[PDB]
Amino acid sequence: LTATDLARHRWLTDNSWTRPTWTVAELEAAKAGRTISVVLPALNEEETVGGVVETIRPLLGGLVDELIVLDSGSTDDTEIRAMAAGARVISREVALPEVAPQPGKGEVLWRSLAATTGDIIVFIDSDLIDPDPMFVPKLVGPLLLSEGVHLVKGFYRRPLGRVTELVARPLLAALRPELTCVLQPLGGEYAGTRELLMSVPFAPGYGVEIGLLVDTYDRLGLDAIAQVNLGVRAHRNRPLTDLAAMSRQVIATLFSRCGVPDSGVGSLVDRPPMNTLRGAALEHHHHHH
Amino acid sequence: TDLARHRWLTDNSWTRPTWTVAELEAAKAGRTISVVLPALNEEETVGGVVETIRPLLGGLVDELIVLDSGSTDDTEIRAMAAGARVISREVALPEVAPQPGKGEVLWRSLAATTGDIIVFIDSDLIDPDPMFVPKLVGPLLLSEGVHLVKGFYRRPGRVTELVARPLLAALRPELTCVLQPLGGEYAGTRELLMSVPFAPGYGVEIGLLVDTYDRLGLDAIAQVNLGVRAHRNRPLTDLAAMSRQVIATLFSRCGVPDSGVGLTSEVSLVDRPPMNTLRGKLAAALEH
Ligand SMILES: O=c1ccn([C@@H]2O[C@H](COP(=O)(O)OP(=O)(O)O)[C@@H](O)[C@H]2O)c(=O)[nH]1
Ligand SMILES: O=c1ccn([C@@H]2O[C@H](COP(=O)(O)OP(=O)(O)O)[C@@H](O)[C@H]2O)c(=O)[nH]1
Ligand SMILES: [Cl-]
Ligand SMILES: [Cl-]
Ligand SMILES: [Mg+2]
Ligand SMILES: [Mg+2]
Ligand SMILES: [Mg+2]
Ligand SMILES: [Mg+2]
Ligand SMILES: [Mg+2]
Ligand SMILES: [Mg+2]
Repeated sequence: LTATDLARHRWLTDNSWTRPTWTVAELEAAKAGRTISVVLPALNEEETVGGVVETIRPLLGGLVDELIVLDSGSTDDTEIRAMAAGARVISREVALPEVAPQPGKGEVLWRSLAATTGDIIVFIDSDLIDPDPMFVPKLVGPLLLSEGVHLVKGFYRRPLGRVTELVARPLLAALRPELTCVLQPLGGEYAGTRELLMSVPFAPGYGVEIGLLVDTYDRLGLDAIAQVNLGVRAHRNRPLTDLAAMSRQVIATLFSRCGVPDSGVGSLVDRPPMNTLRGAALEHHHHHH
Repeated sequence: TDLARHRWLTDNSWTRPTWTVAELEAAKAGRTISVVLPALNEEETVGGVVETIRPLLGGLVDELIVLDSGSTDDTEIRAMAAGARVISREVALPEVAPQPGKGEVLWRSLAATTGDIIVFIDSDLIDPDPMFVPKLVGPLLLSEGVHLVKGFYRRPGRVTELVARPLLAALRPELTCVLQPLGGEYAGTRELLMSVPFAPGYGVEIGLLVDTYDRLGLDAIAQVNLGVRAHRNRPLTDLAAMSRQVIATLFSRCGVPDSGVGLTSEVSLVDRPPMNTLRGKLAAALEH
């Protein structure tokens, strides 16, 4: 047993839930004045965005205080379908007028920090085929009930992806081995506190998830990170060209957080902490005494 | 930088090698060629691979060796029947205790061979073609300044496209021109191979590629198409362990601190030293 194994074992005991079965009523009662914003990033998801919004809508006015689709420049019917399904639709330009947009998912999530007011922000992908209504309660459970948790990663069980298992987890094993305890570090369903999310830079495009995970870990360690089982979902097939581009950006973002230079050979920049434009900051763990 | 890749492809990459065996034999000019097949429990395929190379023995090829990596099946007996000399890891380098992995096997073969050119061919190949060795040694014999030839297959793998090529893009960007940097069929000069450390296990190919690039340059590397072959579907658990070691070896060659922590997998950051440090007199005898 290695030091990584030992930490993983205890981290799973304290910070991982295979059955995150908190009730909505219990979570509402735990808010204690805190508010919850749910953000769906969306670029051309007309076939699925309404279905995702529809699974979250029953929580509006209770557990969830706002439900926003942050549109990324869609040209299909994404925006109007999200409206009819009951979401608030905000463009990248309206979310943060003073900064010109650049492409990619990371830009959308970063801008959503300026468009939301919740003390807890939940991100859910708008391309999900089978969203489940309990996603949001499961993701916010540890933030509302567990001392010291600032980031919650939702993972799926598989029926009994390649970038995660060949790129992200092996690179974390090399560079930040304690983080190999996180089952799906690239997953798009996760939640965080405003205090954390406003204080960290946002990586562009496909790098935003891994960047947030390492930035959280480097400031607060394993104690601040939790994970919850959202249910059983089969892997979807993505073209190898897409996976290679995702891998290249995961590498670039991991390298930038871990002190490894990157050629830039494949143009998008990291965005600074939103508290430089709209933001009490997050207290890091002390490295001195 | 696309121009750099473009220039290299036109001079150092062959999609359709024209060379005949007779042409290559005439060009040897006193150089000798050793062919080494690493083998660990390959009883079903090692004979078929050896049989495709044996007709060259005594002509283009001066020795044909299967370096047995501790097999417990009929690998050794079937390799001898097909015409190869079988050499164990212990015999190849007796005073150094063996450690597991393919890199160990290829490194040790340097002490058991005499060729000015050494050709490595995997013993698990299902459809070996008799022109593999001729195509691999073509650029070494007929071009100037080439020291490492990488055999690639035209496709009709996930670790190459998701791990090796993107990491090279990040850390050795010129090397993304190499189509299949992890491929197990390749040839090198004695001068190169005797003088570089060998990475362990699954890292040996990428280690040799990067060390060759740094020490001798892009123009010392070539690649040749060995034919159309389909990707063999390996279990993702095997691919993950392979990826982890490719990462450790590239990090070792870049000075990135690698934890040495495996996947919950065997990973090593410890190279073997250049063989000319342990076999200095053999190495000097083979110079010039
Ligand atoms: O520039 C972008 C790219 C993606 N997305 C959204 O982010 C989620 C994850 O995107 P994905 O990684 O699937 O993008 P892909 O690889 O399909 O382009 C989906 O809900 C997309 O609609 C977005 O809002 N803006
Ligand atoms: O410790 C080892 C591992 C592999 N091999 C040989 O090296 C080649 C490439 O091995 P491969 O990567 O297929 O190994 P695997 O993934 O099957 O363990 C094959 O001819 C194996 O027999 C070897 O001699 N020793
Ligand atoms: Cl993935
Ligand atoms: Cl591969
Ligand atoms: Mg999409
Ligand atoms: Mg528009
Ligand atoms: Mg998706
Ligand atoms: Mg703490
Ligand atoms: Mg084998
Ligand atoms: Mg093989």
